[PDB]
Amino acid sequence: GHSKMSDVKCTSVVLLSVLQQLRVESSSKLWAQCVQLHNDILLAKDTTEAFEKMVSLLSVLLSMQGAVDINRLCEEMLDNRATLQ
Repeated sequence: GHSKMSDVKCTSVVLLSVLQQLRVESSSKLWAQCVQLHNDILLAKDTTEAFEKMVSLLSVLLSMQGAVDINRLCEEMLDNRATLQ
């Protein structure tokens, strides 16, 4: 679809918990939509264009599934970005 496998081998429980907390399907892009987007923060161009991606997942998930822990991943991967700049 979009280039290749954006590293969808369940990196960090900080995504995964918040998906399995509801009803996520491995089979449905939704699983991967979070798993890969984590990396794509630290692998973003810059700071601003990193968290710009994460602020576009929490709203997509919580609309479909109403998760709670969705800010945990953000305040991890944003801070692991900021340490690099």
